[PDB]
Amino acid sequence: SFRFGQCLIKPSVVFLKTELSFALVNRKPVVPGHVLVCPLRPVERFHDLRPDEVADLFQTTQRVGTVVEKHFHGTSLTFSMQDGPEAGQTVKHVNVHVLPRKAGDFHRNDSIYEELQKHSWRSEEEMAAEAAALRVYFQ
Amino acid sequence: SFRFGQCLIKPSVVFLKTELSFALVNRKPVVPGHVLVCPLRPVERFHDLRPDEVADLFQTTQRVGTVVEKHFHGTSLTFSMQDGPEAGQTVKHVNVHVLPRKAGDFHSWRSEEEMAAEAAALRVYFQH
Ligand code: NA
Repeated sequence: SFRFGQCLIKPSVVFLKTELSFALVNRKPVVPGHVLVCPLRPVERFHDLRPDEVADLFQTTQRVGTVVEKHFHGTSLTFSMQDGPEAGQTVKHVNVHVLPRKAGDFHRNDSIYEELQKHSWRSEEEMAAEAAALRVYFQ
Repeated sequence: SFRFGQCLIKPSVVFLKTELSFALVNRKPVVPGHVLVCPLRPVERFHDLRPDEVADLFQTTQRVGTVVEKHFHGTSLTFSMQDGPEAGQTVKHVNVHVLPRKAGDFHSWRSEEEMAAEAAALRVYFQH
């Protein structure tokens, strides 16, 4: 029922839906709690978004980061958007990466962008369990 | 004089100011056109920003990203925010990293005038 690029996202992996955005759990997370926030409209490039979509996309991203930071016991967050083919985008749909960070997770803080640019899978039940847990934070 | 963490930024290196945000050039760019977008209010963590500040900050980031992609002849952009110490934050102030990207780009400070030159160039793009 949800669109992510050329693929249909199962609802079970989505834990937030706004008027214009939505957040989903990752099939291959770089760290625990690595989630994605996207516009509901499938546009490839960040510059394709209207102003209200930009506001919604990142107000949502703000709320999602604070939730995943607490749930996965992080003390900081990495936000990253790979806006276009030459920045690592695989799925042709604007998406914001939200990663909880803990002291010592990467000995080098700058090696989490190597891992993001290289975007074996988690199970449907494992992903739906994680999303269902995160849903509790938004009521 | 603009405030970025504990640093006072000279206006000469700032190329955009909105009602709630401002953009400045980098003293230590990772690639050509690596710029920074910040709230005018010095808050350390992203969650401390009000909603109107979040919107303004990233509507600006969209504008700034479109400009640096053109000027530095990029074909994509990397947006990145190191929100907190365990995410790499050096300056205790929310800032979005905006980087023009080129095919094959990946696979010790700048001078004031070199930075003031770059800021002067980017300002022209917001003159319409
Ligand atoms: Na910072």
